[PDB]
Amino acid sequence: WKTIKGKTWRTKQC
Repeated sequence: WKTIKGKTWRTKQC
């Protein structure tokens, strides 16, 4: 997934 400002969220299926 994407990483910004040391935070997660999960958008797709890595």
